[PDB]
Amino acid sequence: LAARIAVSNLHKETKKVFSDVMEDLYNYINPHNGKHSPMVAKSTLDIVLANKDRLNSAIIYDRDFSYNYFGFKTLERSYLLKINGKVAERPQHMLMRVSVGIHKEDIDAAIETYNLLSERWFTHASPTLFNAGTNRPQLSSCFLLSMKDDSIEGIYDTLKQCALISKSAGGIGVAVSCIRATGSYIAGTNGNSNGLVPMLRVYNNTARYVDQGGNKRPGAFAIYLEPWHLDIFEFLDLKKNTGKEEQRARDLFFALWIPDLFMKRVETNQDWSLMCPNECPGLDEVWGEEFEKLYASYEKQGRVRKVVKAQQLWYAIIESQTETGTPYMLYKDSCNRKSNQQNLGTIKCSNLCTEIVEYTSKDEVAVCNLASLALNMYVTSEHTYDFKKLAEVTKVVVRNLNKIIDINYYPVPEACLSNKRHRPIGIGVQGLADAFILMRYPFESAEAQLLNKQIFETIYYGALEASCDLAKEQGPYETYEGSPVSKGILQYDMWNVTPTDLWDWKVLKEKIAKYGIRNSLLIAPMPTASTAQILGNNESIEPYTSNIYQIVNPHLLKDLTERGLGSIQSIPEIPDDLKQLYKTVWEISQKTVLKMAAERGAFIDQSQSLNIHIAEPNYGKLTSMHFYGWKQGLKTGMYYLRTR
Amino acid sequence: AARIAVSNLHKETKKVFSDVMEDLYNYINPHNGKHSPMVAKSTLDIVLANKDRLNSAIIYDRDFSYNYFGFKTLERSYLLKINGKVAERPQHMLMRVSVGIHKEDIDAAIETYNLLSERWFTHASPTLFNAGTNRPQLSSCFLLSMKDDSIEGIYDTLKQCALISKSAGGIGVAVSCIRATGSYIAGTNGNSNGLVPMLRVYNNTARYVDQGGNKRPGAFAIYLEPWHLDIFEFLDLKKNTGKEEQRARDLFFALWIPDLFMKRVETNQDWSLMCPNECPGLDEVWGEEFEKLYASYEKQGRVRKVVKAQQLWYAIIESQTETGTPYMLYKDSCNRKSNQQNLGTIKCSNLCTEIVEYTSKDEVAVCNLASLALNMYVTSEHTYDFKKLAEVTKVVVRNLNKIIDINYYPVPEACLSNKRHRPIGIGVQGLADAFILMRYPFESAEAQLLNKQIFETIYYGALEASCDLAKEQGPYETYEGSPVSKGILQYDMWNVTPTDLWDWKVLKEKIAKYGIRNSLLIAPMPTASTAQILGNNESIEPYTSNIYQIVNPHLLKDLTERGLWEEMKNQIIACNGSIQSIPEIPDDLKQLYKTVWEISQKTVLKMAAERGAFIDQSQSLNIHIAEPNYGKLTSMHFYGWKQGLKTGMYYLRTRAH
Ligand SMILES: Nc1ncnc2c1ncn2[C@H]1C[C@H](O)[C@@H](COP(=O)(O)OP(=O)(O)OP(=O)(O)O)O1
Ligand SMILES: Nc1ncnc2c1ncn2[C@H]1C[C@H](O)[C@@H](COP(=O)(O)OP(=O)(O)OP(=O)(O)O)O1
Ligand SMILES: [Mg+2]
Ligand SMILES: [Mg+2]
Repeated sequence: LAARIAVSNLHKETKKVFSDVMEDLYNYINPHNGKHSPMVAKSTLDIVLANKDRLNSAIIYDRDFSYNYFGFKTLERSYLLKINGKVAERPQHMLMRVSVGIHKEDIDAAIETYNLLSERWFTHASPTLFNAGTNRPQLSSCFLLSMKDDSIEGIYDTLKQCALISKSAGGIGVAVSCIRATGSYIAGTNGNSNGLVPMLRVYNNTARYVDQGGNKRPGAFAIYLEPWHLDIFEFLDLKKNTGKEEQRARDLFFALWIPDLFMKRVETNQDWSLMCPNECPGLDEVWGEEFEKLYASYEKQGRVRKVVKAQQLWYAIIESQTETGTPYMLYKDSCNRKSNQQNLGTIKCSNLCTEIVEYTSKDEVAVCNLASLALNMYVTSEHTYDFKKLAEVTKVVVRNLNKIIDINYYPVPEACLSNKRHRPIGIGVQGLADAFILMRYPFESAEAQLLNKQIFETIYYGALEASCDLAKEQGPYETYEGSPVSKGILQYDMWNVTPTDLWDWKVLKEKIAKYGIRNSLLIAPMPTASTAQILGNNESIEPYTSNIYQIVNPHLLKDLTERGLGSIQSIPEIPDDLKQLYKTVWEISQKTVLKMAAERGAFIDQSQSLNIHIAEPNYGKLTSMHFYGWKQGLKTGMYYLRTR
Repeated sequence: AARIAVSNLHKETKKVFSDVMEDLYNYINPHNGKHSPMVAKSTLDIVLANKDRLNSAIIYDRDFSYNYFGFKTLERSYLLKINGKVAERPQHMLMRVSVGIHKEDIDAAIETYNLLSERWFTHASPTLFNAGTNRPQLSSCFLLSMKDDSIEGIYDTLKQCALISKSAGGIGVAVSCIRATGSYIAGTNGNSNGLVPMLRVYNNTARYVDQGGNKRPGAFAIYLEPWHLDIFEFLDLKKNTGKEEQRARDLFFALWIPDLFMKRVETNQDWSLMCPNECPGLDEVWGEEFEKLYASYEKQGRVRKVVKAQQLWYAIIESQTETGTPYMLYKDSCNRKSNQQNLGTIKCSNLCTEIVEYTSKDEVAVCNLASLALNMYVTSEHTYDFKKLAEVTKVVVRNLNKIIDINYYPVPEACLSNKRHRPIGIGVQGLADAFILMRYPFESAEAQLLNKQIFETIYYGALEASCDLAKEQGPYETYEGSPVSKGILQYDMWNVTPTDLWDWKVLKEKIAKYGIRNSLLIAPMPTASTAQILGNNESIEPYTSNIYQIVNPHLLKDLTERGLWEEMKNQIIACNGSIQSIPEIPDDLKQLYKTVWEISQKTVLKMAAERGAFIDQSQSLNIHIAEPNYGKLTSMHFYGWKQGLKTGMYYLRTRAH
């Protein structure tokens, strides 16, 4: 379209030779300073120059035209390096920089990755697209932290960490439940705590202050609170648009880290006890029956600051969700029961976008490196799915993320310790809805439903095989022995699911039992809000967003063209055949969505950034939606509540 | 009515001092079940070893010496409670405070107990709260410079603030090294948003972290030098009106002003705005050296915006007209006249604008504070007792020197700082009452001499104590190369020759021989609480009003005695604390009891400069103008500046505020 014209113009205004554009980037001198400020690492430039003919000549510049209009503009704004406000890099250079950036001296490996990327089989995360092959690169997306200690020293030490992580272009999930509550005694000053609200206001303004890297994208901290904490009612108010500034912190994000007992008590209309973690230590450090045991003993002991009806807190959760679409809902017990890191102690939160379930502690900060598979690329013109090709590419991605753990420059050393001990990674997807469309399957169709399982079966299987071979080459991760996986327990086992006959799990179990695996966690479906737009696919595991993005969806176009002929259910001309296929996210049952998430969930060792779209959310509809999700086994029952 | 209040407390409290101390220590939290001593084992132990001397040293009648409010303030906050029930009588408190400082030296402890109970001086609230206890943070003031122009150092300095406020310290903070809005950040390849959003983080930290249990909100004073590019926005931060992201209303604000700025305003020249990242080291030089660096950066084109000096000046006045801030400090006077200038450039003052101490990346300066009750030193003869002032100042000097050595510093950079340079801050209250006792109007030439001689005396006293301390213990670490070590005392630095009241020659012989234990001694602080307790006018301020409904004790007395004193009360109240229009009172007493609002501010400034010459730190000098305008405030700031003052204004006070 006009996409062609803009790409042609970029090609006019940039050098075509990849090693030359790389020289210009390393050689760059800042004109206000006169300082040599290379925009690429010398180490990378060296490897490139020693292999230039092969690398320069591997590049297929016609692939630059593969992007659509908004995809190309997005790259142009943010992903392609600028020498003095003027773009130096073509998309293809950027992808080959990233590729050598990850692979270094191994050109064979670098070209494999380059082609996979440039053809759009998968993509790496933005922080990796931005920073790979540059100096002291921070390539990770997700960070998780626990509040260090219930103290001014720990609060401010943890605040310094958020600041530094967020400068380094990372996102944050922070567990704050150990902080003592409004009204609680402080021996050190003979005073009374003001609790979480004003503490969080500091974090709030620290997020407003420290941009994520340097393109004006604002600090992003998700705050996690278990609903047994006394300050919960006020916490559920912090993001509301009205009220007094002292009672608010609207630039943060809010998640609940929810025990089973709470939902239990809500369903049965039982009483709910509110505690201070100082009066009642260690509730965040146990889960399930052990949590239930400790919680109940505390109530029996009178270590309770307020008893409220569970439906009263529930009602406040739902009020907050209707106003703000927040907080996010995580089931603490499902998170911990079905985690391959449970040998490490209780997991205290998820991350910014609700898909990472990794252990944290006062001296470990969870980190995750991310990548997403483009599931549309694996559909044939035959309307079969090429599961062999998916497993195959997945294995390359695992290899890629594993290498990044070792390359990365961590903003705080507790992040480095964490990643080096457990080697977790996070392979996600985008294009799921496109894959259904291309196989001619309505999202809600039983065919959709089988393909849903078999895709994630495939991803996990391939992911495991890759990590297993990495474990033969390099040894398993430090904390492997004692993990569920080290006992032949795999994710689906933990859901008591039996996998279809597509892959031979037996043989893979034997492989792992003999060699073990390199990475404690492998799969984690992230949002893909940037990289999805770049590749031109529906975000993530979301249903079809709409038939428009001033452009009509290319799949609907092609099909409507092949027949010779916003929602499309209103247009009488279009056959009922295609009306089913191209239902929007507003016209799909959310129950179904939760079932499918649970179903793919069995093959996902972390969790999934699962939005729920409801037009006109009410108490009735959210209550059933949440209980259905919890009862279905979800780690994350809801990321955002989306509405019109 | 105050008698009743005291005997009630005496009914509701154990007499014997040693016992009340036992109940404090042996205290168990009814909630916890935890032994949570409200005094420290070593201070209890000392008390019991010496309970006979100490118990019977206490004179419980002295408790009757407080007026109504002073007693109530004590009850509110200074007297320790066992489950919401005051256990301490004011004497128990003052004796605790005395053993808490002097410990096994009971001769010393009693000497200090008497001085305190008779109200010859007072220690600072911090010292009164925590002396003799487990967490004894006895100091009031802390000063800090931002550690580095980096997220690492912004957040490291923030924590320090946090820790310090928690332990009930007030803070002055220098923020000029922080790079300005729009400026390049190499390590992210993006651009800074400058100071405002940074201070929003500080702002909410001060809201969040209280001083003590009192529930006192954290008190941070942010200092900026007016060459910084973000100055107009800085000046808006405290304004009622405006978006929340452009405001930081819980902070306090001072300007750290070079002579150059004031010269360009007066000559109506252009003023250049700079970013410290582009223009490094402006806050690390003062005076000619600053002047030479500022200028050479202008010639180099390292300049982000040029404005008329006067445009910036107008904004400063606007800002003060609404909030009464920022505080006005003259950087060059502060540095030119500091005994700490051997250490390098001083970057800010404190919360209350009276201390001027060196800060650095490894040093957070601290001051321990005490005030002399100047009323006490007037004899029945209507003469001033300068020998008694000196004798008491020596004791105080010694107390604050001991305190340096026993204080719990909340950040190791304070510990380092105080132990290296040993600055103290001796201040005053009851200056207005001393003039009134001597029958001198505030503005009389008689008051002006007394002013000078009072402060001449305090300084001599303080120096002679610190010298004796240096004879005993050695001089302070960094004393050699200081002005005092070259024979240069504060007054030399103002080119003032002292009156003939004291023999400064002899004192310099002594100092030339043994040097001095403390690098700074004197610093009139605001005394908002302790003056209320002691029933004295605040600090160095003129008489604030004739009504507090309690008619001033001195007017009352003076009128009753002459037979001129009921309704008067109402008429003074309806003239807003003034007596200048009451028919019955002689012209005699009208001149004597002029209030702050009827006293020339130029004279006020003149008198501060004149005591100035005998104050090695600075002074919390408020300015009272009922109906400010631009010309009025301008001539006021220029006169103070040209008069050599270190602090030119603390708060602007007016009819409205
Ligand atoms: N001055 C303060 N203002 C507001 N909150 C405070 C203040 N001081 C402490 N807190 C909060 C922070 C923590 O949530 C809790 C304990 O803080 P902390 O620094 O450990 O006090 P502390 O150690 O002197 O007493 P304790 O032994 O009870 O913890 O109280
Ligand atoms: N992410 C950020 N968001 C907003 N301001 C920032 C950010 N990072 C730094 N700043 C501000 C804080 C400091 O005043 C100034 C320098 O920050 P700093 O941590 O030293 O960055 P840097 O070291 O990567 O770059 P440089 O070498 O230019 O100082 O910029
Ligand atoms: Mg503590
Ligand atoms: Mg830096």
